[PDB]
Amino acid sequence: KPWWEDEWEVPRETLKLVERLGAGQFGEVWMGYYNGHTKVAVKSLKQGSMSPDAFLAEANLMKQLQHQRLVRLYAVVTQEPIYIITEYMENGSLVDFLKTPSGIKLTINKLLDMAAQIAEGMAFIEERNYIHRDLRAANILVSDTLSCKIADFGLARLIEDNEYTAREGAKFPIKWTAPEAINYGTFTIKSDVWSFGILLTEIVTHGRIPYPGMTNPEVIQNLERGYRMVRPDNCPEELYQLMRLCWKERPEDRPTFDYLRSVLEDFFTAT
Ligand SMILES: COc1cc(Nc2nc(N[C@@H]3CCCC[C@@H]3N)cnc2C(N)=O)cc(OC)c1
Repeated sequence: KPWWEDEWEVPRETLKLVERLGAGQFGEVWMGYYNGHTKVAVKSLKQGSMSPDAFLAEANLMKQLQHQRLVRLYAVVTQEPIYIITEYMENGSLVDFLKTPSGIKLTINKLLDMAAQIAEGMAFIEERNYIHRDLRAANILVSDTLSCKIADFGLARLIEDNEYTAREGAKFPIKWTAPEAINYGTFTIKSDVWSFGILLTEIVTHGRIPYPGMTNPEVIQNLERGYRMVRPDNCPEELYQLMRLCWKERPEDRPTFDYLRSVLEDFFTAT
């Protein structure tokens, strides 16, 4: 729909940007208010840094992926500087939250609760025939009620035929990305499952970097030998064995997100 018919378009005047939360090569992210009263996150595109069509692609995707467990598109402003406005998440990124005094005090019960919320959002993505491709604790956001939502849909894609193949100069975070995606550029929902196992290590270590004391070449080398990440300190063995299922060698042998959600809810209620 053109901007004058798009239900998501709002006049820029409806927005007041209050506090800058981040800034990077491609723009800034602010906390602001819509129509005086409603707190929102506003992402602005730095003109020239990247295509406006490329920037807005993220918003268009979020229009197709609406669920309680996913950060919700609020609005767009499609005149320069282009804004994407989203649901504000008061405790920020999970990777950051788990290091704060509140995050530090969480019991394993609550960490298992949050893991299940994340699996629940990923089960919706899976059911809709999407993949995320950037699943990691930096891209989970936390609410003021300590519930978690999936965020950052820039790499997210509709799957037509089970798999998306990236450019052959395309580069991904080695520690979080499935071998088949690093090696062949081939991504499926089973690649997100691998990433989810790595995300579980970040939850249990309160946001530590995966594969402690290893470089990327060393991670690749160990994986090809058949090793997986060493048991993190204070990780319940049940949770470690669930991670190992996510890291099965064949993508098709890895579990579904619906299964993962089910198991983690059982771990939670039993703790
Ligand atoms: C200081 O970082 C905070 C961020 C947010 N919130 C958000 N940050 C988003 N990106 C940031 C970019 C730079 C890196 C941090 C974030 N990922 C994206 N979206 C939201 C959102 N929908 O709320 C809330 C906060 O309150 C405690 C602190």
